This record gives sequence, structure tokens and C-alpha cells, in this order.
Amino acid sequence: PRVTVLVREFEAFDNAVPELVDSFLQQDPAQPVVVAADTLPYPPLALPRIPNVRLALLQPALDRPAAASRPETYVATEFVALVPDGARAEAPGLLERMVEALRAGSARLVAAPVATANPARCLALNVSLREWTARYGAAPAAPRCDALDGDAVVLLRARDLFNLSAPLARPVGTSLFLQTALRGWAVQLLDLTFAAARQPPLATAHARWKAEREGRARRAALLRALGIRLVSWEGGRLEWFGCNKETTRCFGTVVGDTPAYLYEERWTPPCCLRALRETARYVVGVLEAAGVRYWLEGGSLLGAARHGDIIPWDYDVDLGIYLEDVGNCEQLRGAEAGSVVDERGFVWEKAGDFFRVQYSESNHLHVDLWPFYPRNGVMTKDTWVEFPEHFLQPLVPLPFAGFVAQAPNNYRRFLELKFGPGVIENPQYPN
Amino acid sequence: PRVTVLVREFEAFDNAVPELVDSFLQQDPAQPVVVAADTLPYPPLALPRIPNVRLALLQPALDRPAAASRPETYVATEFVALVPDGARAEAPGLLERMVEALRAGSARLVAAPVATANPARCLALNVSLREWTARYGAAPAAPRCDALDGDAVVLLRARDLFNLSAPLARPVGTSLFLQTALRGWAVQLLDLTFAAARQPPLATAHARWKAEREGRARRAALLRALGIRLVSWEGGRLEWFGCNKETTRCFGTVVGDTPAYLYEERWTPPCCLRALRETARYVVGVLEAAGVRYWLEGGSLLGAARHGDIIPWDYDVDLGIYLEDVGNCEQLRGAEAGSVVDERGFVWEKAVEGDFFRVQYSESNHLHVDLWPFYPRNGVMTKDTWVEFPEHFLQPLVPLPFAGFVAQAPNNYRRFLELKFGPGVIENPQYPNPALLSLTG
Amino acid sequence: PRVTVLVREFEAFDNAVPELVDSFLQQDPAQPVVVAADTLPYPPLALPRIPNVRLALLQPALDRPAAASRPETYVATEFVALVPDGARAEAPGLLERMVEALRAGSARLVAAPVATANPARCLALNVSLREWTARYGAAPAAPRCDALDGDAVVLLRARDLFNLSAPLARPVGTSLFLQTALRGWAVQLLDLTFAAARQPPLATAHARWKAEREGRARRAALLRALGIRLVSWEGGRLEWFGCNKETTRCFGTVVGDTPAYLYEERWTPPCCLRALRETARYVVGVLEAAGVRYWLEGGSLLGAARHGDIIPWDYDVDLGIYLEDVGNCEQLRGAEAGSVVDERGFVWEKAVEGDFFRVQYSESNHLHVDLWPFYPRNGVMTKDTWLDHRQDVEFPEHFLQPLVPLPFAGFVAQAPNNYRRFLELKFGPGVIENPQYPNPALLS
Amino acid sequence: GPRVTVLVREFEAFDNAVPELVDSFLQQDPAQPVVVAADTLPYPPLALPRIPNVRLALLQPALDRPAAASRPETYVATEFVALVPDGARAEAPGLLERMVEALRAGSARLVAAPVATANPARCLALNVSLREWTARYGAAPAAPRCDALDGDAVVLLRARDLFNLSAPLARPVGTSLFLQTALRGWAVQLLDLTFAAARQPPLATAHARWKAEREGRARRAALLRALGIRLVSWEGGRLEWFGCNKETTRCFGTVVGDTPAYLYEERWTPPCCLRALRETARYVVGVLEAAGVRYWLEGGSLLGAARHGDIIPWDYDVDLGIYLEDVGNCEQLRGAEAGSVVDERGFVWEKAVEGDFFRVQYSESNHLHVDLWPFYPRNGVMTKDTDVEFPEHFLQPLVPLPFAGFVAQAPNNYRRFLELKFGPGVIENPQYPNPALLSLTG
Ligand SMILES: *[C@@H]1O[C@H](CO)[C@@H](O)[C@H](O)[C@H]1NC(C)=O
Ligand SMILES: *[C@@H]1O[C@H](CO)[C@@H](O)[C@H](O)[C@H]1NC(C)=O
Ligand SMILES: *[C@@H]1O[C@H](CO)[C@@H](O)[C@H](O)[C@H]1NC(C)=O
Ligand SMILES: *[C@@H]1O[C@H](CO)[C@@H](O)[C@H](O)[C@H]1NC(C)=O
Ligand SMILES: *[C@@H]1O[C@H](CO)[C@@H](O)[C@H](O)[C@H]1NC(C)=O
Ligand SMILES: [Ba+2]
Ligand SMILES: [Ba+2]
Ligand SMILES: [Ba+2]
Ligand SMILES: [Ba+2]
Ligand SMILES: [Zn+2]
Ligand SMILES: [Zn+2]
Ligand SMILES: [Zn+2]
Ligand SMILES: [Zn+2]
Repeated sequence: PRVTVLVREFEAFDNAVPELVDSFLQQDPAQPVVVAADTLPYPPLALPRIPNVRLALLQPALDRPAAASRPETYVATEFVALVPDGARAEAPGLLERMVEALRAGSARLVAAPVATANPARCLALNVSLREWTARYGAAPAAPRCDALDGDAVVLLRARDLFNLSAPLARPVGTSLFLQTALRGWAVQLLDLTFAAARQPPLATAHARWKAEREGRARRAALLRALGIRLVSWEGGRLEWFGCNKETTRCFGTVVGDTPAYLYEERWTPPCCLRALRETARYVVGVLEAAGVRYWLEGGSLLGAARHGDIIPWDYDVDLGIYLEDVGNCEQLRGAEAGSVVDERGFVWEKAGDFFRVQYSESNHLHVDLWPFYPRNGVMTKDTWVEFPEHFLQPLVPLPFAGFVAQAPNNYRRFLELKFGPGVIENPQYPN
Repeated sequence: PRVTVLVREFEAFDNAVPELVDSFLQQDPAQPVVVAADTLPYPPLALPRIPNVRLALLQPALDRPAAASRPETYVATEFVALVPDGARAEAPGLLERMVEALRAGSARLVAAPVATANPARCLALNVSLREWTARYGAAPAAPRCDALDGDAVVLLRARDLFNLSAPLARPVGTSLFLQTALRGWAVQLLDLTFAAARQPPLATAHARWKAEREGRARRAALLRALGIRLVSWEGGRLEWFGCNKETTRCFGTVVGDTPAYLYEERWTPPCCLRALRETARYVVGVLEAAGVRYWLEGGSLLGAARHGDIIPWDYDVDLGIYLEDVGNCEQLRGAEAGSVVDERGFVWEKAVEGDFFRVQYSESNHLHVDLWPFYPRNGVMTKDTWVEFPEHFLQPLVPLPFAGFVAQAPNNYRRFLELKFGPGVIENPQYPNPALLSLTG
Repeated sequence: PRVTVLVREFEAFDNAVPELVDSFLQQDPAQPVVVAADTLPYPPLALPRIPNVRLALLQPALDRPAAASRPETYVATEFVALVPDGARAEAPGLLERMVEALRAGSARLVAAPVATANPARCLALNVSLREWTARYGAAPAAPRCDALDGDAVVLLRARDLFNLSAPLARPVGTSLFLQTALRGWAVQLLDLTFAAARQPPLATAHARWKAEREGRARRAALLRALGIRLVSWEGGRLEWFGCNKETTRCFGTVVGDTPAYLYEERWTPPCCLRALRETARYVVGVLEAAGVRYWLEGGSLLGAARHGDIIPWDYDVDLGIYLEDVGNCEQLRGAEAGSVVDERGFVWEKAVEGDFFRVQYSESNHLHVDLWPFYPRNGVMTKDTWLDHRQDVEFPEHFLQPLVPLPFAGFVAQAPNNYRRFLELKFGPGVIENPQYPNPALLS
Repeated sequence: GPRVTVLVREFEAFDNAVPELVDSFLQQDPAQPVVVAADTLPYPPLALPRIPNVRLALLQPALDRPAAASRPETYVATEFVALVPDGARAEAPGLLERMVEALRAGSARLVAAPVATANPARCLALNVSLREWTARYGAAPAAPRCDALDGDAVVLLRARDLFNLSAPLARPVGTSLFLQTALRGWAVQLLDLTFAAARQPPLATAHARWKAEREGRARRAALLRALGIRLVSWEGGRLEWFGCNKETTRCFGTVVGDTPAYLYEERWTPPCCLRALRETARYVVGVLEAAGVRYWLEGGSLLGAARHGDIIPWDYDVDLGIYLEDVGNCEQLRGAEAGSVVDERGFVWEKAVEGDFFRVQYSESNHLHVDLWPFYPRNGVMTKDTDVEFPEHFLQPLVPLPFAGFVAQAPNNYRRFLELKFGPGVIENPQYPNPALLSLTG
């Protein structure tokens, strides 16, 4: 029943780690304690310089072996307890009680909230790497949950913790449960409680605001490194960690009509789809304002017919327009002379049969506009397939990407025209 | 098969790695080959789908075990051959030649240049972590070297490569030899040449420009992460990677009075020393032009007397001045009414705590020269806040080299220093003591 | 099951500890390993400087806390395995199998021999601190023993090993089992074998020779530090670690008639008793050949009457002689002129107290026989100077006419007739049947 | 409840006043905790009161005791410990809590009160340098705030501070305690309180004192050797040595891979070894000057001379160059080619294993040495046909240079000479040993 206390979540500029360590040492003078950090914390932690208390520095160093930054090599015991800063040991035998709870139960992780201002609460959590998304919500089976929000001591076996790909990546409260929920592991929120530090850290408003800003930066760098572009919550709140109007798009130049994310066995990053939807809405608005006849085309019409949205692995939007109405829209006659950046940041280009509207100068997610003209009662272009004009007389309202778009009438027939029978019900899933 | 080809230095957007892997397989279909990358290379490498060729993705991922990001997981042979993009295997029996050479020699690394436009050259290298410096130079004992500049296949034992802390940190050409040289290991540049790829990568000026921009960015991040603040060639062609006029100073606020670098078992970043020398020179220039009597004080006078420079673990400069001369200098007169940024960015302030003056390098970089006003009563120099000393030490002042210029010092400064610090202090430096610091705090 | 490997038995000048530690690291790269030494070994051990392999220096040091020299603070695991130099991990998971047997069995220690030229064997062991003796013999209930002889990996719980007073005193093979056997613990000798080092230490006869010497010196210092004077084996072989003719006696000058070892709740060291018996045997042989009438006196007679030997907490021997006979013995004649060293190294001298003689084992070892001269006044034996003990009294001469044989200290000695009445006259009724310390007003 | 445990460690079993000491403290408070600590059971018996608050702590391994029994903290349940020397007696009541009150209100982690004996404690300064194996004592400039005490004092400090040291009760406590506390930068405050002397003071006769001092001196010498204190000095003088000498082996023995054992221990060269090196250098130089052998400081010896006029503190030998053509002028050198020569003052002169150089050892047992490297002009260059080769004008002429306490000869413009051999800026950038580096590079 030997447990190593492992401290990872603290701020060098303001912490209660010395009190934390001394509290556990008072219950057992030989208590193994590992404080982990990326670089040597300054001001000095001034931990007891005793063999059972050790500081593990996790970044590479010119004068250290590979083993010196691998944390399992500091942990000899069967069980490990992640303790956040602000916790202290008061009553004895709490770690042993958590161990017997873990062995008695069926959850590979047990947790005991710390009585801070934000004690841990259960949460549900669903990770979809394919969609670059993590969704949180209220946990139906509490005290059994997928993740925790707030402060808690977490206990698990060392073999379980250190076989994870990133066991001590910060913030631990986000990184750990992303990895354990993806593996189908559960955490049991026990009824035990650890007391708070008698002199808690981040006592002033400046200190707390400084810590929250650097914590938000670490959380953003973590999610970007691990492929989470979107955190969403039950209730609707969204947290974005991908591209936007002032950045480049997430994947860059496609070759051979296969974007990079497909080889990573993922679909389109949700931030990229968001920009495409917003550009589709903007362009349609501009076109309808100028009185230009447009209709959904290609995979955009297909996605609209299938589920009213962009096909989740597509990376552009295709609209058809009447060649005759091109002149009615200022952005487009300007696009003939050269690239036009309008007042809202969108970039209209002609390149090439067609026009292309990019989300911004830096973010090259685009809507392609393909002009057709009626010559035979058939709609046709001039460089390269054609379709009869009666599919556009009239056009029908069709939900797409958050707004009501225009589609050819009888568009399921139109889609079997362009793609073959059964296209809507048989999606061509990437493999 | 005893060697595993490992490819780490290449660019996703333009490379010849397929030709590389193919060239080694054309000589032995069973040859073990590992292409290592942080993320899946795009466009697809389309490497042969055989068991002995593996793509090693070294970044941690939510869906993978810890072992997947450890490069030793992918190598099961005794040696590793680090092959740069642009190389190719043509003459059979070349890796076995490098094995025989390394076995018979005393160097732990052997290398063969590749016949590109930039073939490997032999270099000397010493790494001082205390001084945060990588000193390069021409290799006196060539073809036994400390580092290589250029393209080469480097062969060493897998157990050696993967015991390094950062075995595949990029650029490998920089990261590997910083680690091996610090360990006292040599690389032996053999009389063997690998051919270049028949379609070499980065052939256009544009491709090269993008590769070089990314490569320099990776080098800069690598040196900062590893605590190399200064790179030099033959003591010149200095390359800096630390603080400057526009940044914070490297160590920030001292709580000790023991700056952070002492707990890291190093000395003052050269980076910071340079700013201190710059500021001391500028302040002395200002004091002399304004007619302010100054002299080197405390550890600055001690360092000047010892070796004519700042003590390499100190972090400021101290000067004494006559108090009655303060009025002669506009920055100092302005410093008593509040903080003044002068025309060259230096910040002159009057620390109300100690009744002294402080001149910062810049508004953001708080390396400073301190000015201690003394005034004579009864022929003793004294001040009213806190050692006092007889004025005859200042009558007259003598020249003394310090920090790249000639400074003023008290006469009989060795006596002066001995009365302030004790006898023999010039000869017995209080060298930093990590063990003791670990004990006292 | 987590097991820390702990290495204590090795020589700095010649060892295979690097091979040992690497052999366990090849089975588990994070295997916790503690090498313990008294001082920093030179030449350098050059262990892997990785966090799971640590060097524990048990010396005091000005710049270290108390914890730095307490080995338990280096061991965080439930179990610890003492591994000797010259051993090697080859099979996977032997430590796990040893843990399993310890859990399943009743012994607090389990052991696996090492395939050296001298694998561990199973031994019985009784420790008697009161008698300063460790008695070894063949194991009656093997493979369950009190002690081992030879090289073995010994696995036990850290809480058990580090609760011992001297868990890592060298030689561990002697020190550990002296402590565990005294506590009634057993060591189970398992049917598992660790391999020997591929390049074993002490490869040359010279290197071996200096190693056997410094081990012998360490063992001797260990037994003296722990108060083991005598070690015996099943064949009857004895090794001594105390008194001899060439040294000082073990205990020094006695105040209050109560020697220092009694307050340590120990009896007379077995080496001091041996010297006392060989001195008694010699002195009696000299007096008989010289024609001096002697009889067992005081506590020596009492011990003879009880069990034919020196009282086990006594520290001298007392004999009475007719004073008219002193002139018959050359040593006694010389002793009145001064201290005499005789043909066998014994020292004869007239004492510095009450007109009696004293015979020392040697010049350096002052264990002695005291000779008390008596003369008959009127059928009553008496002296002119008397020490202030209840045992120093006049007595009737008829007790000496005639003397009777009585076994004492391995030989037949002369005793007063009716020695029971003689002893009760000098000590009070029932003295033979009621043993007590020389002075129970201080210690009983 | 009492907050101080009296601890008695400094006493002699054959002659002490410990029973009086214990009784005096129990007479102010019968429940006062008192601990007498000893390595073995003191004989003759102490016969201390058989009450629970009086305990004999035996600090010896024993076959029939648990680990806790030999640990002194086992016996202390109070926050504070008062180390009381034998010869003290408690008379004025409440002296211990005045000392507790002083300690809490002050800023020294130790407070002390002298005992009114023949040798009352006096305040001292103490600098401990493990790197130089030296304890430097002197008068205390900021008394009554000290680093160490000399004499008899009751010393009070927190139990957790005392029992956290490596050797809290090592004898003599008056030496071991302040070596450890001064190294930690702790201070002792000599309070203006005084304890009374025992009514019947111990060691009252000259013979008893002689025995007591002999054993104490023996304990002190063993303590400084075990703790690595080779030299004790008072005001920089009155040197007291505890290392090697002319009749012993050198401290670090045989060197493996030019890395002497002291470097791995994160220290520099022992001061006894440096002293012998300076003696041998001065002697060899004097012999060479009297015999007419031209010599010059070479290598690291010259480097130390130019830098600070002494052996570099982590070097362990001295190197001199000589003209080969002058070897015949020296008797000891002439004999050195034949075989090893012990000269009239015990120094040993040898021609080397190979590499053609001469070696002069301090003595037959102590192998600290000066090396002599013979050169000869071949053109204008100095060479040994088996050290760097350098132009001969650096020797035309030689210059005086302070070194190791005398004046030695050096190559002219030794600064240029040194950078030709070692590299630019060598005099100015010394790099003391790097044990962490050493740990990485064997
Ligand atoms: C994760 O998956 C389940 C179905 O397997 C789903 O019902 C649940 O809502 C998902 N998690 C969240 C937080 O929505
Ligand atoms: C991963 O788990 C396996 C099996 O429990 C174990 O052998 C290994 O040591 C673990 N990895 C660690 C703890 O880094
Ligand atoms: C790993 O590197 C360290 C250097 O710090 C060394 O102590 C250790 O022996 C190395 N292990 C191997 C197998 O090279
Ligand atoms: C140990 O003591 C037991 C119990 O009296 C006894 O039977 C046995 O013979 C003794 N063994 C030895 C080796 O003395
Ligand atoms: C102790 O060191 C201080 C500071 O280095 C010095 O001023 C003082 O003279 C030293 N004292 C002794 C006795 O060496
Ligand atoms: Ba499409
Ligand atoms: Ba200073
Ligand atoms: Ba008797
Ligand atoms: Ba040298
Ligand atoms: Zn995106
Ligand atoms: Zn800097
Ligand atoms: Zn004896
Ligand atoms: Zn020495």
C-alpha cells in the first residue's frame, strides 16, 4: 500500500507546494514525493533535500540522460496520486483509503475533491479525434464519470498513468481525462475530501488573473498539440482552438484532391468548416443582394440534400451561377481586373473558368462560383458536365450550413445525374 | 543487418526521402529504415509498405501508447546511421565499412560526407553550460572532430544515440554534436563519400529560402530550449540567442540575492553580461562628459582588479560617485524627481530605499549599473544609509581596465579591496557552489 | 509487485556491480536500484546516472541531512531484495516469483541462491546475548532455516528489514540473520537460482586474498560491535572474538563487586571464563607439584558444589592455601620479592590489599586466581588481614582434614569436606540452592 | 507541560557529575524530561532516577533492539532540546524557558548560555569550506551573535533542527555541532544568562583531566577525519592538521583516469596535499638553483603562478621544465637515471616509467611529486623527442614569478607562452571542477 505523491499543477510565481509537501511528510517522514516541472522553478521551492522527495525536470537538457526526463523513472511504487497545488494532507491514511477504494471498485481512477473554492465535479466527456472535437456534459452515472472539473487528488496505478502518451501534460485536469476517456476508462469521484492549504496560493486578484491567463495559454497549446480544435459543452458553449480570419487555414495546399487530414485518418477540422459555412453565407448574401442567380452545386448540394451541411470531409463550397448575371455584382466585375479584397475581408478571384471567394487574405478556405449559360435549353460552360435548364426553373429552398440556400428543383434526381444512383444514402467515407 | 538508417533532417514540402529509402533497399531489400517526423509528412511519402521500413511519429498523441513517441522503439539493431535528405546509396557495402571503422577506432561517432553542394567539414566545439556558450572553431586534430558542418551520414551505437536527452532534436547537425561534444565524444570523419540524390531536394531558390527560414527558426528554438545563449566561431562571428534592449533580462527578479542561474548551476548569461558592459561603458561615458567623479566599487572593482572584467557570476555593476557632483549630470538631476528615460533608452532612477541611483539598460531589460554617492566629512568618505573609507584612496584615482574600456579605480585598490572584502580576496574567488547553495538555500 | 534491488556486499577495488545493475535494468529499464556504501567508492562505480538507480552513502556528512544516510528513505517499494556482488539477473521476473512465494508462505524472508562457486545453504542458528554466543548447525527443517551461508538473493518487506537495528551492517550474510534469528524469524530457501556474473569479481588469487582478509576484519569488528564473543558450528569448530593470552581482559576494573557486563544484562564473556579455567587448572597443577595444600574457596567452591564450574557471572577464582606452605612454591617465594612472570607467562604477585597472592593469566590479560593464605590458631583457620565481605570469615580446621575431590572447571579440585556446611557457614543457609548476583543491593 | 528536553552527551564514564546534573534539573520540575545519551552503557552505573521522564539513550546497534532505539529523536517529545555539558547545574529556576523566550523572539536558530566553570563559553566566528577541507575559526566580529562556541555552554535549539543534522550528537559536540550549523549559515546567540557549576565538579584532579583530554583529543581527530576537515586554523594561523604528511600515504592514493578521488567527492585538493606539494617544489627548485640546473614553471604550475601565485587549488602535482644539457649538474638527477634515489632529506628522485622525465616524490610513502620535463634546443625550438613544442626565446631570458610561497623562474612573457600552450584567455577564465559534468563524462 505504498503511494507516491506526484505534484504537477502549480505556478512558480505563486504556489503552496512547500506546504503541500510538508503536510504529507508529517503523516509519514519517508513518504515518496515527486514534484514535476518543465524547468527548475524560481523562486526556489526549497523542498526538503531528503532522498524520498525529488524534483523531476521534464524538459530535455544537454547534460542529462534520456531517462532524466521520463517521470516513471522517479516513481517506484505501485500507485501514484496526482495532487494539485492548494491541497494539504490533514487526516492520516487518506491515500490508503483511496487505494482500497480503487481495488474494491471497477474504475481505473479514483478521485477525492480538495475543499478549495472549486472542488472537483463529475463530467461526461466524449472525444472524437476524427472530428477534432471533445464534448463535455453533465455526467449521468455520477459518482462515476469520464472527467473532472476542478480540484481533486487523482489516484491510479503507475503502470496505467505512465503508459499514456502524455501523462503529465498541462493542464493535467484537461490532458489526463482526454487520454483516459478515449481509452474508455472511468474515474470514481469518492466521498473523501482533502483539506485546502492553510495559506492558499493566488490570494490576490492580480496573482489569480496572471495564473488564469498563463493557464489559458497552456490549455490552448495542449489542445493544438493533441488535435482538439473544438471543445464544446452541453448547453451550447463552444471553445475554439483552430484557424480564424487572421490565420492560415489548418491544412494548406491540397495535392491530388486529398487534403492532409485524410491521411491522418481525420475529417475536416471544425474550425475550417466553420469558416467555409461563414463564407458560404456571406457570398450567398452578396449574390442575392446583387440579384445574381445562384444554386448549390456538386458536393455542397450533396451535403445539403444528405444532412443540410458541408460534407464533413470536404474542404470547399461549390455554387453555380448564371453567366448572364455576373455583371450585376461589384466584387465580381472587380475580380475580372484582379484580386478584390472587399470591405469585409473576403478575397474575390477569377484565376480557370470560375470565380473563387476566400475567407480572408490569410485564410484560404474558399467558395467556388461556376457560371453557366443556357444555349440549347441546356446549361453549359466552355472549359472543363452539362445539365438541362429545367432543373433551375424553378429553384427550391434547401437548408445548408446554417441558412436557407437555393437548390435545383428535383435535386435528388439532379444529384443522381451528376454522381450516379444512391449517392445521398451511400456516402463515400474516407478510409 | 546491424545498421538502421534513420532519416530526420528533411522537409515535407520538398524532399528526396523516397529516393533515399529506395537507394538503401536497392542494395539490401531487408535493410531497416526509419523515417522520423514530428507529424505525418504531407504530401504522402509513399514509402514501401514492408516491415523493415517504418514511419516514426514522435509527437505525443491522444490515441497512442507512450512507446510510439520514443525513437528507440523503432530500432532493433546495434548501430544507427543518421542520413540527411539529399543523400543516396550507390556503392554497395558502405554502412558495413562505417561499422568496421567505428569498431577499430576510438571515436564513438564516425561520419562520411555526402557529395552535395555542402559536404561535411570537420569542426572543433566546446560547450560551456556555465557560460551558456557554444564555441566553434577549425579542428586542430582533423579528421578527428567535435562537430560537423554540412551533410554527412553519421553512424553511432543505438544505445549511445538514444541515451541522449534530445537524440533527434532539430537541426540534428546542431543538436547532436552539442550533446556529444559536451560528453567528450569525438566524431571521426572517414575517407568515404555517399552520393547525392539524382533529383536533389530544395533545388529552387524559393524552396531553399523556405527551408532555410524554417531551419533557422528551429535552430533558434533549440538553442534557447537548451540554454545556449551565444554561439561563436574562433571567438568571433557572434550569434546571440538571449536578451537584448527590447526584451526582459534573462533571469528576472532576484529574490535571493541569488539569481535563478545559480540554482541552475550556471553563471550569468553572456547575453546579460554584454548588456551590463554596454551600460557601464555608457554611464561612465556620461559621468565623465558631465564632470562627475566616479570610481569602480565593490565586486566591479574586484573583478577589474582580478581579470579586468565583470565577475562572470555577478549580475550588476557598482560605481561610487561624489555626492556634490550629482548636480553636474542632467540624468541624475532628473532621476531625483522621478524615472527618466534618456535619448538612448537607458533608464535613470533614484531608488528611494537605499538613497542611491540606478541606471537600467532599457525600459524592459532591467540590468543596471548602480551609483553610490559618497561625501567627505573629516577626510572619510561616508554616506547616511547602508563600509566607509578614507578619502586619500580617491586622491588621486588611477586607470584600470574593466569590461572593455578603461575605468577609474581608487588608488592602492588592492589595499582598498582588502579593507572592504578581506585579505587575499583578489586571489581567492568565491566560486559558485551548487552543493552549498542546495544546503543553505 | 514492486521490488527495489539493494546492493551492499561488494568491494570497491574489485567488483561486478555495474554488470549486476545493468542485468536488472535489461529486464525493466525503470527497475529501482539502490547501491549502498559507507564511503563514495573509488575507483568510480560509474553506475547509470538515471533516477531509478541511486547511491546511498551511510557515512555522516557536514552537508547532508540525517535522512541521507538512512537507507529506508531510498526504498519506496513494499519489497526489497538484497543482491550480492557476483550475481546477475538472467531469467525474466525472478523477483516477482520470489514475492509470490513470500506472500504464499509463512517465512518473513525468502531466499534464492546464486550460482557462484559457493551457493547459499540452509543453516540453523541460536543467538544467546547473555552468553555472548552464536551457535550454528545443520538445518533440521530445510528448506526453512534461521540463517544462510553463501551467496543468495534475500527478499523481504522493507518495513521488516529497516526496522532492524543494523539492517546493512557488513557482512550482511552474518549481520542480517543474527538479527532475524534472534527475533524468531525464518528464511525460506527457494527452488530458484540467480546466475553468476559473466565476468565475476575477484578473478585473481591475489585479489581474492585481500578480499577474504578485509571481510574477516569486517566480520570481527561486527561481532565485537554486537557482543558475540563465540561462534560455534555443528562440527564443534569454534571461532573466538574476545580475550586471549596476548590481549587485555574484556571488562576492566570492577566497582561495587558488580562487573560492567551485568548491567548490560549479560554474563561473563565465554573467553574470560576460558582464561579463568585454564589459569585455575595451571595454578592448581603448580601448587600440587610444589606441595602446597590448597582448597576451593568462596565463589569457586560454591560454583563447584552447584555445577562443577565457575559461576557463570563470576570473574575470578579463589583458592585457600596453608600459609606455612607458601615457601614450598618457587613462584610464591619470588612473588613476595615482586611480580614474577613464570615459565608459561603467568604473573604471580603479592597483592595490594590484604596479604594474599594473585596469579594473572598473562602480562596483558588480568584475569586471575586469588590465593588466600590461612594458618591454624587452635584448630581454627584464620588470617590477620580481612577484606570486608561476608564471605571472608574464620572457619574450623577440621573442614580441611581431610580434603575431598570435587570436579571444577574441567578438572578435579580439592575442596573442604562437608563443603555444603562449609558453604552455608560462609554464605548462609541454602546458598547452594539460591543463586544471586555478587551484590543484589545494586543489581539482582 | 515542559517544552524543553535536557540532553547530556559530553561526559566521561570514569569521572562525571551527570547524576548531580540530572538531580538539579529535576529539583526545579520533577517532571522535567532528561536524556543522557551514550555510545555504550556508562560504567560505573549512573543510577539515575527510575522515572519515565529520565531515559538513557544508547546510540549503538544492538541485536535485540529496533532501529528506533539508537535514534536520539525517539527519546525527545518536546519542541526544544537543551544540550547541557557535564559540570553544569540548574539552580536559578526557569532558565530553560528564558532561553526558549529568547530563541523565539530572536533570529538565531541556536541560543546558548555559558556555564560558570573554569572554561565558560566564548563567542567565535567559523568558516567551513568542504572544497578546501578547512575549518577557519576566529574572533567573532558581531558578538554576541556567533557561528561557534568554545568552552562550556548550555545550547538550546529546536529538536527538528538538531535531529535533522547528519551527526547531531557526534563527539565532541562542541566541535561537531557548530561545524554543521555554521556550514548551514545558522547563528548562535550567546545569551546573558549563566548556569551554575556542579557543586562537586568532575575531572577535579590533573590525572583525571589528563585522561579526559587524551580521549577527547582522540575523538576530535577521528571526527574531523571522518567529516573531511583536514586543516583547522585560528585567525589564519596556529595550523592544526588532520591529513597526510611525510610519513603517511597521500590522501587520494593512486589516481585512476587523471581524476583524483577528491573530484568525485565535489571537493578540491586537500590542503595537506597542497602543503606537501609546495614544500617539494620549493625544495626541488632550491636544489636545482644550487646545482646550476636552469628550470622554469611549466603547464598548470606556470598557469597557477600567473593567475594567483600558487598551485591551482584542484591540481595535485607540479610541473617544471629543465634544460636536458644541465641534468649532469645535479647529483640526484644523475643518480635518478641509474635507479630510484632517496636523498638526504627523504625526497625520492626517479626517472619516469617512460616518456623521459624526472619525478621527485615528497617521501618514500607520500607520492605527491614534482615532475621535471627536459627540453633541448633543436634550431630555435625547444623539444623533447618523446608537452607542447615552443620557441627557445621564451627562455632567453627567464623572469621571476611568485609561486607557492617563494620566487620561481618563468618563461619571459609567460602570458603569451601560456596561451600558446592552453589557448587564448587562459589566465582569465579558470573553470573549477564540474562534478555534474564529471558525473556525465565519467
Ligand atoms: C459520447 O458518446 C455517447 C454515445 O456513445 C453519447 O450519447 C454522448 O453524448 C457522448 N458524450 C457527450 C458528452 O455528448
Ligand atoms: C506499462 O504497463 C506494463 C504492464 O503493466 C508495464 O510492464 C510497464 O512498465 C508500463 N510502463 C510504464 C510504467 O512506463
Ligand atoms: C546513459 O547516459 C549517462 C550519462 O549521463 C550514463 O551515466 C549512462 O551509463 C548511459 N547509459 C548507457 C547505456 O550508455
Ligand atoms: C537451538 O535451540 C533449540 C531449542 O532449544 C535446540 O533444540 C537446538 O539444538 C539448538 N540448535 C543449535 C544449533 O544449538
Ligand atoms: C569568514 O568569511 C568572511 C567572509 O568571506 C570573512 O570576512 C571572514 O574574515 C572569515 N573569517 C575567518 C575567521 O576566516
Ligand atoms: Ba467537391
Ligand atoms: Ba554585489
Ligand atoms: Ba567472588
Ligand atoms: Ba597537470
Ligand atoms: Zn481550421
Ligand atoms: Zn540575458
Ligand atoms: Zn574475555
Ligand atoms: Zn593530503
